[PDB]
Amino acid sequence: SLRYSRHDGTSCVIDNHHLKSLGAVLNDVRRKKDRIREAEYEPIIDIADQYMVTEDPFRGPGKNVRITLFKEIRRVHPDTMKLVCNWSGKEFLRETWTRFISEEFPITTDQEIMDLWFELQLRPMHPNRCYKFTMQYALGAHPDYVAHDVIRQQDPYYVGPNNIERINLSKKGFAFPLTCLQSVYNDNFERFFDDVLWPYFYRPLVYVGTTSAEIEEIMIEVSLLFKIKEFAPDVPLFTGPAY
Amino acid sequence: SLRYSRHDGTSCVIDNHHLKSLGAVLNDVRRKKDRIREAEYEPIIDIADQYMVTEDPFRGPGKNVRITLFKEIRRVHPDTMKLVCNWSGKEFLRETWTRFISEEFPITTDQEIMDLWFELQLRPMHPNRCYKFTMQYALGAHPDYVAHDVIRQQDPYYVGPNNIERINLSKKGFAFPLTCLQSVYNDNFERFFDDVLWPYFYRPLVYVGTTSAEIEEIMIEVSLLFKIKEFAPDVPLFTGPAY
Amino acid sequence: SLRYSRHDGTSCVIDNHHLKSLGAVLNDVRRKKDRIREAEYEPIIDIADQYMVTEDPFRGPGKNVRITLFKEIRRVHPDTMKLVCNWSGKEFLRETWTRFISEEFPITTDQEIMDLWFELQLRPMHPNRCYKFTMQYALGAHPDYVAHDVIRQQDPYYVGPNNIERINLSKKGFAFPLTCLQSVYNDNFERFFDDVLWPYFYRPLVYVGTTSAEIEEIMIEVSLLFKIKEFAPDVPLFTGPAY
Amino acid sequence: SLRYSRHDGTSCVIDNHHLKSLGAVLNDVRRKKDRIREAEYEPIIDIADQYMVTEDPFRGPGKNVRITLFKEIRRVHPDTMKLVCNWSGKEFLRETWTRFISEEFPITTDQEIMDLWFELQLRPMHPNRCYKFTMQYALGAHPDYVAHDVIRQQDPYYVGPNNIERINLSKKGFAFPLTCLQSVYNDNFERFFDDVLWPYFYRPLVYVGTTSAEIEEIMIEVSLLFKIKEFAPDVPLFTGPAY
Amino acid sequence: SLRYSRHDGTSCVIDNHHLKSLGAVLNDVRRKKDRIREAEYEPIIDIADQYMVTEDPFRGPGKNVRITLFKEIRRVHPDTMKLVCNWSGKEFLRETWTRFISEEFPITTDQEIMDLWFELQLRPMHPNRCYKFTMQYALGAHPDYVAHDVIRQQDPYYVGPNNIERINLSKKGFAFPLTCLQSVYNDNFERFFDDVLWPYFYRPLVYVGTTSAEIEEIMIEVSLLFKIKEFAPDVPLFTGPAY
Amino acid sequence: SLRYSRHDGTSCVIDNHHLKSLGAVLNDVRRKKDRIREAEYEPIIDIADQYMVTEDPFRGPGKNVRITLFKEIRRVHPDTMKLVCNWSGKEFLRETWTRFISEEFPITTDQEIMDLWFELQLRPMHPNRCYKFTMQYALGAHPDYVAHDVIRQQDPYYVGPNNIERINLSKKGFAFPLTCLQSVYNDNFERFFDDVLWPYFYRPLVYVGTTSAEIEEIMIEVSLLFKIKEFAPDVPLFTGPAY
Amino acid sequence: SLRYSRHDGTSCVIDNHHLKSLGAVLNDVRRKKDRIREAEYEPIIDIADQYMVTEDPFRGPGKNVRITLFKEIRRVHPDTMKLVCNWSGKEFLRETWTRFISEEFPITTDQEIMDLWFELQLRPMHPNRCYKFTMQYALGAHPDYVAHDVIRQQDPYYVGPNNIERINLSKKGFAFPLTCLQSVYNDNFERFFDDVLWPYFYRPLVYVGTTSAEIEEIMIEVSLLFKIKEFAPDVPLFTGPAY
Amino acid sequence: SLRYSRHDGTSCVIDNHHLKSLGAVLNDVRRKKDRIREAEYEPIIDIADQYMVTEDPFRGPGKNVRITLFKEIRRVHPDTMKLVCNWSGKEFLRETWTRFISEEFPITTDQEIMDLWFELQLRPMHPNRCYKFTMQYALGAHPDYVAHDVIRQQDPYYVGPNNIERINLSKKGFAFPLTCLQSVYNDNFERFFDDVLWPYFYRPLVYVGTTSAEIEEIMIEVSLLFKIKEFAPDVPLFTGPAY
Repeated sequence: SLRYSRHDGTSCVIDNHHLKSLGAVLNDVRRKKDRIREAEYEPIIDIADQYMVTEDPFRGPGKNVRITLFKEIRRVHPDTMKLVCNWSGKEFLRETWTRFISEEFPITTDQEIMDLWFELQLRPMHPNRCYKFTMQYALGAHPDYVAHDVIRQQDPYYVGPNNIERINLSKKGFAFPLTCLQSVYNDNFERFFDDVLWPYFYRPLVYVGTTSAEIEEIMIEVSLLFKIKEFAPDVPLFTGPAY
Repeated sequence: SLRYSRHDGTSCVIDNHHLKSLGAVLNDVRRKKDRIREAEYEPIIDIADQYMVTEDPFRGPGKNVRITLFKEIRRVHPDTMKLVCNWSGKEFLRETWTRFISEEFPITTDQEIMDLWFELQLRPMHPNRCYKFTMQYALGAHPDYVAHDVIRQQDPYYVGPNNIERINLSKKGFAFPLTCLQSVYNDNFERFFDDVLWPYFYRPLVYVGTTSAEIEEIMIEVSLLFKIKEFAPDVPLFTGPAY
Repeated sequence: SLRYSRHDGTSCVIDNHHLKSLGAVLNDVRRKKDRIREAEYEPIIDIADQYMVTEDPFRGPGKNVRITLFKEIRRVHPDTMKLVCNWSGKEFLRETWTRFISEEFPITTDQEIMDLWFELQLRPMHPNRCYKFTMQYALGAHPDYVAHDVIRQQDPYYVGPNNIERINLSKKGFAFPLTCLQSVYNDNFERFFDDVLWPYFYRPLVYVGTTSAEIEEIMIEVSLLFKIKEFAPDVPLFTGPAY
Repeated sequence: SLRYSRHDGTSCVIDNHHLKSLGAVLNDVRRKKDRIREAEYEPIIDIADQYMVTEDPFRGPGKNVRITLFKEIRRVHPDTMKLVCNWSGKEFLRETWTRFISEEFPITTDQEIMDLWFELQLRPMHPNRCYKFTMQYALGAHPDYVAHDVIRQQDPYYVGPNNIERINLSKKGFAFPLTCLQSVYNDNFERFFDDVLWPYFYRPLVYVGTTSAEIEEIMIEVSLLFKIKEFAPDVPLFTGPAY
Repeated sequence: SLRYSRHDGTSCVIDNHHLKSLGAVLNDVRRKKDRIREAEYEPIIDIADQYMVTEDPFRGPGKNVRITLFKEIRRVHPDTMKLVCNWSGKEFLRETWTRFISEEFPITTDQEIMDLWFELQLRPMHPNRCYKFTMQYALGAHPDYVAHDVIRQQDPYYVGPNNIERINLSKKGFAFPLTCLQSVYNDNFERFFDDVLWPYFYRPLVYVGTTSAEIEEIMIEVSLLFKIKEFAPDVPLFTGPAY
Repeated sequence: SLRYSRHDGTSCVIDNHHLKSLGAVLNDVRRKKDRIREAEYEPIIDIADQYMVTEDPFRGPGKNVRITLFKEIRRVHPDTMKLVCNWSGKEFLRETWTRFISEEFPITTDQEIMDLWFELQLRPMHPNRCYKFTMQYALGAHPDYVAHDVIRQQDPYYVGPNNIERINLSKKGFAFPLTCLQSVYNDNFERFFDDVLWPYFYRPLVYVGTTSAEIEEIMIEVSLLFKIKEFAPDVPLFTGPAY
Repeated sequence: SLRYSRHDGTSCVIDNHHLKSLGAVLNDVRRKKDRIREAEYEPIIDIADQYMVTEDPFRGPGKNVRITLFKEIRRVHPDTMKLVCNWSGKEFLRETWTRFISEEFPITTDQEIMDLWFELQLRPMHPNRCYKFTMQYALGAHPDYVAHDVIRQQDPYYVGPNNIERINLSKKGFAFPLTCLQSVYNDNFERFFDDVLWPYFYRPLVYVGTTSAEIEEIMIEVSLLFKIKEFAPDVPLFTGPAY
Repeated sequence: SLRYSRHDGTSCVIDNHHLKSLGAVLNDVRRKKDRIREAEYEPIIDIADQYMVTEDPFRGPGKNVRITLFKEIRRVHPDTMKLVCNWSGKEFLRETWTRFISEEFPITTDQEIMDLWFELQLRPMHPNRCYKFTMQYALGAHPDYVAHDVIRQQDPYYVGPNNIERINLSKKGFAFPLTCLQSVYNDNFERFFDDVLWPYFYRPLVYVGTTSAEIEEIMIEVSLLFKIKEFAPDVPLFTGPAY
């Protein structure tokens, strides 16, 4: 924005006397003002600094890897929600492992998956409508429990302003293809699945509805968002043999 | 600040008639004003009260015990970060246990460690520089994984305004010398280490860099910060024998 | 007005960390602000506190007893005032004593008359007029001095905004039916009148006019307003015999 | 406060040309502004100057002489008031005369007592309470009238913000040890008492209560405050013989 | 000021449709605004209306009659005050009676003296000085008490902003030439003086000083200001014989 | 709103001195302020008063008589408009005359129809939609010209904020059942129709559309709104015979 | 402007109590406010007081003597400037000396010419035009150098807002008829010219143009403005012989 | 002033999530605001930067050496000015050379006198006066011209706000003891005086007066203020012999 930075004005010397730009001097007076004011607000900011806010995970540290999974259209009656996905725990693990590993290999750097998120992105399929989205979910159940395809709305999560909701899938329940800080090793889905303690228990069961008083047609995009921190050494890549 | 509290002014009685300080009365009128305004803002505050902020852990409940561990100087190239510590899990446990227990004994009260934090405090070693600090970390890896001494910066954590970063070391991974609410018992490092399930896996591997476009020389102080709540009974300490 | 008092918001604890309502915290910051401001105004209020205002006698201490005396209509020419009352001192004393004592007995508590006021309450007898009221008075004269029924206006008292004027009748000149703090005794008008030193000298002679440039028809209500302080003991009233 | 008074800036002369400090000139422009504003507010101040306020007697003319009399603790039930003092008129006169004359002699200058005040100063005897004080009084009664020790609250005086109430004791009723502008003469209590017309009638009977809904314990300090104007000649005091 | 009163704008009719001046309509909208604001301030004004101010006696009811008495120059040392007048009570009564009656006769209307004021008006006798005036007074003393010509300043009255001070001389102490509401009768000074109970006791003894740190030369004008209410009947004055 | 009108505060008289409520006096000062401001804005309002606005016909002079005619549902494609009515001039005249005369008789007072309006009132038939209405019209055509049932939108009238549009039907083209100021006479439709010069030419042909990008279902209410001024004499209605 | 100076309001004394005008007291509170503000701005003014501005020579010290020389009309094409004067150095000296000495004699006081200015005053010769003036000049050249009558505009001086430009003619180059502080002596042009070292070199060559995009007709007034300081003794002028 | 610099607040990491102080974040939002504002004011500052102000010579570059010369009291009539100094040119040169050289030797560094100022510092000799100072001067005259001791005021210089005036004495007229950048050489007054071309012509003749309408007594301090720039090499001073 600023096109002079804060280097407005100049100085010169005439018969030993120093002259300085008038606008520069008026800025110095205004800046002294502004800072008498910052000194008066400092004790107020100290009361506010008793508390803290959380940095947005997707604008904050680590990189974002969006592994889109599928798209789906649902028509949802007012005051109800429709089920988005009904996979078994095994089918959820197969999609998690296969889609991430196929998209990311070759994984050429040491890295760690910080977090795994279930991302629900929603959009209207008609123009000139006014309503917002709602969501409800569960993450585990008996493997012979089959979720109802449609439920009534009861104290749901209200989807945020950009019509995206992201649900953290904790490493406590959900298995990650890269556990800690590591290099990749030779791996395959059967190895991965065998080493999961409860493969059939954990699976996201997610419902979507609206705040509309009429039926609305919704386009849904479902993704898994991986937050990743890489440890790339500050070294060259050479064609072999090196040196 | 206020040197009359809110007890400005006085009253007196002359021929049955009550007189009151003019400034006191003007304050009563201004205070009625101010409160007609607080009643107009109440519904607005109710929308804000749908949400909550988190109290700063180090200004909030529990006491702070800073067990400083070591100091170190690093010279860091632009867009890179240098490794601060490379201990094995055993060496990290030995420093954790030995430095806390040696500093704190005698532990004369029942107490609980609420949280253990890794504290990185940073300062410039040259004057007249302008830049900020960055950080990256991992908490676990294969015990024969040795971390790169220098990495490239990729979506790092930006260190906060006072140049301190504090990383929570969860009781899920890291072993505490005082587990729950307890008295101390006879203990030693070999007892402690034996009872840790994965002593060689968990260890903080922490990197520091800057936002500078030149190399900068940084002084680092590394500490473990223990948050502790004590349960001291409301009773006298007597010289023996009591009574 | 305020429906949460100042108890907006709440707190809760999650993994040792304390959360507090956002609106509550923003109020704490605004309240710190407001008080940095009250500390800056304190020296100003101290200059104002060199002076004092008088509490309104009729909204202030003591109770009000309005002994209405009579009503009267007067039609008043512009720039003139008409006489409201022309009693002798004896007739004024007879109305004062008889109307107060008849209205108030039984006087069952120890009490003192703080002040006696002559109250002139005025109202227009036509709608869609715009003007204000004026007043003039005297409190004593030769007993064979008969007041002019109509006078010209000359530097009058301007009646206050609610069209009531109240003139203090000092105990220095006017005789009260209850002198000091006392119980009632057996009494009668002839006893009272005999003990007044100058019964025929003191009598309110009160004139009313307007600021109108046309003749106006005015309804007048004249009352005596007694300000009284009671000393009722904190004790039961029992049916006899007690206990 | 101001550390340059209003003498900020300076002037100098260069080749016949006069230079003046920029901040001084900007102040001259701001002061011209401010005064165009005072000229616009003058007609408004003229409407306010139709009325007057009273100077605080204790911050205003004459000196204050606080003759403290006694201290007392009272425990007061809600909606009631307890009697502070129950002296006869003689005992009140003995304390007035004896305490003032003993405290003030030698009275070495011509002087006049402007006013005599009864001062009630009140303080809580418990912390963490919130309430205000109330007062009621009478100044005269039959000498065989003994005041109730406790009364119910009925339209009391509300004590001012600094928890002091001061009641004027008029020279009309209460006898002063120094009547007019005078030198002292030889005097004694029996001379003083004999020359009082109604020694047994006038005595302050003062009650204190609170606005609390619980019983409160109150510490009371009672004083007589004399306002005095002295006429000290502008002359030396010499050791005798003079000159 | 306003040259259209509040009758700005007009209306006209075109094809049944009513047109109105745009500025008039914008005033109606602004006036609706202003009054939503007066309704919001009404409860605040109700807190202020617990108290009252006193109308300036000299701008308020009754007419002013300034009987100037004398002029005098005094040179006053810093921190001192010089005596303005030293009359006996008789000489003060002779000037009061003679100067008022000579100035006012013929007194052709029924009237009452509301108040008698001692007026001290002060002015500097040098230009380019900056200081304010002070005052002290007594109203009675032993007739063989002669006031000190110069006293030290001790908690004086500070003279008001227009350099005039006016001291009320109560009818309690000072004798008025017209007592109550009356016509004049034949009278003379010897009649008046004989009927005064204490002619030699009451006399104003008034001192003037400054807030200057140097000697200042002051011109003093002393007056008696009579506040008078007249009762002139609304009748013609005819040349005799009438009708 | 205001519960004291502008009669806040009061006045009283104490020892000749006039006291007035403090809030009343502060209002007088604020009102002087406000009016110094109205005098400063007067020249600005005079520039605005060069122009005029038109009073809303339906909130302004004359009474409203809404003769509702019919209801209709239309489903309208985006960027198009559908025809609301397609009557011949005769059928429009028959509905105008018959519906007004049947609704209004007995017409017991002298009166005049000021204006006749075609009123189109529109409402959505689905919730949670966002769009506005548009309109287009013609008032005359060849009698064998049949209007297109659907047209494309081209610079339409945008319907006002409350979704009502009212089109004036001038007496120049459209025949009114009551011409001038008159009493009713015996009349019938055939008399009325015969006296219309061009009965088949003038007829409202009105189209409705939206600003939506999807098809919308609209409920339409069509009315004729008569603006009428009555001349009712200020006289009694008596049962016959009168007197 | 202010018609009470700052002496608004007054004071008076009633029963020892001091009353003061309400508007005066509100001014004292506002003035305390204003000065808490001047104390807060003082450090800001101190930053501004690092710099200085120059007093306008013609509104500042010394008196102005405008020796008008000639008038001239020029018609100037856009982006060009026309020569105002083309005198030799001798002719410029003859006009300088002759016009000043003829206008000013008798020079009856000791005085010094502080500065000599060349004044160019410009005005349009047509109404309803909008443009500003420009100027360019030289002060010396070879005596056989004849200036171009018309030049193109190239980075000119923009004439100030009142259409006057004043060019200082330094005593370094231009000869003054009064050198230092002196009395006049007998003198003549030939004496003056002989004592000038370089009479033919220094001469003002001044051009005028506009910022118009059309030809403009300009009236020019050229003057020499002398700034003079006089040393008139504080003594009488007597008719001879004195005393 | 600011006690946290701009390092308010901190950061910490909990389960990969970054927390930051709330007050720090609110400052970041306010600082973004403030700078959107600085970008909006930049084009305005560019218009102001067409012009320049002069740095105060005495707060600016070079050091100040105040060689006080003498003190003097003058009593000055209104509208007049009195002569402060009347030295010949030789006596002025003797004081200039002798007082500077005696005060400054040993002059141990290479240096240059930038400017020589005549400093007039003025103070009142009475308190409680209000007026400002004026000045007039000349710098040269015939050596047998003796200045009038008192002159009338005519367009004087108004002394600046701190009652100091400083007149630049140009190197063009006045001889400096150190001409250019130099070391000192052996020198004496007779050498200095001989090398001055016009020793008897140049001498400051300075007058002081006031804006008072009365005579005022003024204390005057006269100084010569030398502005000096030194060229001290960055080298040690050793005791001899060095090394």
